[PDB]
Amino acid sequence: MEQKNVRNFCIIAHVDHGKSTLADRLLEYTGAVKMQAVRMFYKAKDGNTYKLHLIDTPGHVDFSYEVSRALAACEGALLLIDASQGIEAQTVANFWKAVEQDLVIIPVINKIDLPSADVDRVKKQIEEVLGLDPEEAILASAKEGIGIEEILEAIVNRIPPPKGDPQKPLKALIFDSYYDPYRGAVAFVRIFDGEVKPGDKIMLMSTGKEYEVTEVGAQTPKMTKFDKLSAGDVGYIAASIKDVRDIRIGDTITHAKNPTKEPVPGFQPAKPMVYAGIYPAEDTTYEELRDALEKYAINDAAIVYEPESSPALGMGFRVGFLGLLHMEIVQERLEREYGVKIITTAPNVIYRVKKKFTDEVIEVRNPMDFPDNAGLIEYVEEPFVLVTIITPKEYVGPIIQLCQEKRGIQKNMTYLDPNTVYLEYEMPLSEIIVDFHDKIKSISRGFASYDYEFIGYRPSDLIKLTVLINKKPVDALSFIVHADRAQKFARRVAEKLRETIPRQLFEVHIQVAKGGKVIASERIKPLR
Ligand SMILES: Nc1nc2c(ncn2[C@@H]2O[C@H](COP(=O)(O)OP(=O)(O)OP(=O)(O)O)[C@@H](O)[C@H]2O)c(=O)[nH]1
Repeated sequence: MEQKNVRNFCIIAHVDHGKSTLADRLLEYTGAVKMQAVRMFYKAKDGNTYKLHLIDTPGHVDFSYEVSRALAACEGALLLIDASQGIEAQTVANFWKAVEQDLVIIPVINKIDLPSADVDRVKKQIEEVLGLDPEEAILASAKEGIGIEEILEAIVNRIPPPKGDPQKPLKALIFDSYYDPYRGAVAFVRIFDGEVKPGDKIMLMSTGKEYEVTEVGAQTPKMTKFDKLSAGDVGYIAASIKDVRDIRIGDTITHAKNPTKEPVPGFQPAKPMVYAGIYPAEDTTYEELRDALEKYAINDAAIVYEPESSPALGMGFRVGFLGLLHMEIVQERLEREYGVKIITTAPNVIYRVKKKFTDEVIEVRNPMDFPDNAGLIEYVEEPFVLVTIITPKEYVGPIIQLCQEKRGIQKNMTYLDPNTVYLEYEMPLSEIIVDFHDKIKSISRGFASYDYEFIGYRPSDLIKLTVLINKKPVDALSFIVHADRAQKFARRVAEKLRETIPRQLFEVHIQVAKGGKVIASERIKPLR
């Protein structure tokens, strides 16, 4: 009558395979603040109309958890594959994350209008690699509109409808959020059990905090207030919440008065993985910078930052990101929407250091916090990740060689077809966050894709290198490198500066040191 006519799905596509486009198709084909919890109605060939909820999902590995949550809020997913490219890194990673949630995956080959397009290719891959029936695949072109209905049909027919009870205690999964200046901290939620209407007293199961709902509704696609949200629904909720960290993604929203036995599984707070110091550039100032960050941080529950200063650089901030894209985003967004101009140090992972006389192991986020006294270090550990790569046979050698150089241990190798190779390497994260994205693209003509997952901390032989410009060290220029790779980084970084420094009067001497010892030098002569 209502919840048996509901379809909760999301679009799972690798980078640039058509995810955003196809979404427009669906609304257009159905109609007559970021995009999320989009609700639309559809008249199927079978007769009645259905309530469809399109949940938006992050693409980059940086938001893997958040993607896992978005998936948790659905019954099915459309796995979008570009017929010209085929299965790529994310396509496979996302597939499995979707499988881990028992979602009905509906394959969708897009861009079949392309000359370069090759379906029997993708269908072959789908079967051999994904283990899916090539026959379930939906051929389609979003650029046009070929197969759109064919798609809405698949969703309705193949994807089961929600299955919770609206009479049981409220149980709603938070899969997204954002700060609304007028509504406050808002949470995009999927409702499994019960219902929620304005005025109700909800509670956040991880924190124990209670709030009074002020409004509920969904993107239709405009923020549309409703009288309520029932089991099986997807929408938003407002309850005068101070900020987005109070409604953490993956958290559960029940009733304060009568709560549900347990909370939806898999809650994990935000865990910054990569850090970097951000200093005020040009004429931008510490205050303006400190100000923009406080303004940004409202629309970001993942980011953390603390004041750090340098003798050379001055006053700035040590900021933690989920990964490289998140950081990139935060930068683009700051220089843009805030005008502030910032300089950013090289990124670094959090290290776990055990030093003598200190029972507790210290976590290093800022390299300058790393013990200058090597002998006082009992050991050091750094995060490792499992990197998966997809590439044409031709590029395998250079790639493998690239990986080996950066300390990657090949764990597996296979063929997604006679010309495409699949690879699994175990390498330090510290090595992936440094010129690995460009170098693999450079050597693969942009044809090789890759994804990776954190697989824990492993003890390693790392050291601290210091940078001195004319015999004068720069606290914020020091970095932690593997002892064996030290010389090379020493040299690289040396040249980077030989160029990065603007020729002034005297002679700018640059030295990279390994605990006293100098292992790299670069001196760019005087002024003219
Ligand atoms: N020729 C052709 N191009 C398409 C088709 N679908 C999408 N594109 C184009 O592919 C490019 C990227 O499409 P998007 O919809 O942005 O793909 P996306 O997954 O949203 O990209 P990201 O937002 O980075 O994840 C754009 O030029 C789209 O118009 C298609 O069916 N045929």
